[PDB]
Amino acid sequence: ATIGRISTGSKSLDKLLGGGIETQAITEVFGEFGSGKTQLAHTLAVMVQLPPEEGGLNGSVMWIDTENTFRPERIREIAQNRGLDPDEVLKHIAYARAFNSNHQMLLVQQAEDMIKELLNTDRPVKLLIVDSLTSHFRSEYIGRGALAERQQKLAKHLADLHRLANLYDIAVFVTNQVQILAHSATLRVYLRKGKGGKRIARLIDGEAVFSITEKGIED
Ligand SMILES: c1ccc2[nH]ncc2c1
Repeated sequence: ATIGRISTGSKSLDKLLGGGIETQAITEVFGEFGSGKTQLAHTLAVMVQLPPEEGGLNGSVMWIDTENTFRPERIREIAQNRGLDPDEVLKHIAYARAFNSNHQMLLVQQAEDMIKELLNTDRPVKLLIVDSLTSHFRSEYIGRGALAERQQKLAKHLADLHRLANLYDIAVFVTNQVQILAHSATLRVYLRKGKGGKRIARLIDGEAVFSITEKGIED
């Protein structure tokens, strides 16, 4: 299958990304607390539901939340302010809270069932969010010996996510709170606060600038 692209809501960020976030890929955003990672996730969960000529994929969403940071009313606000029905947009987000890293890993395997179910509907899953990818791993795997163990478990989790992205033509979008370790996302985006309330994004391994607004994010 040909890759699809999802607009982030920001023309600046879309250009940095080569045209939006890609299906058949894991895009990791990383940065300090407050850098806007979860706001971008909320915005993408709306944008993907737009038709293709508007920057979406007519897609549904699966969201794995490890920090209780998903806000249904933020989805509804972004949707309404972009001209979409807030309740229809929210309904197309399947939502699960991951209680620990082992549950998080099972939830990714479990997501395949709904992905298959929806694959030939008019709104197949096109975006899978894990927010936060790393928080449970960081809390659970700590101290001498934990680097190798945590990295190996994360590698398996990321392999599972890569398979879903690649097999079912889904964009996987993950967040990581930061600030030497290896990473296996296909693309890593460093996010930080800038002047005037702006957020600045840089590809890791130019910079885009955007604001967090009632439309989610925009230039
Ligand atoms: C991941 C995210 C949301 C979900 N809803 N049901 C299963 C599942 C897995």
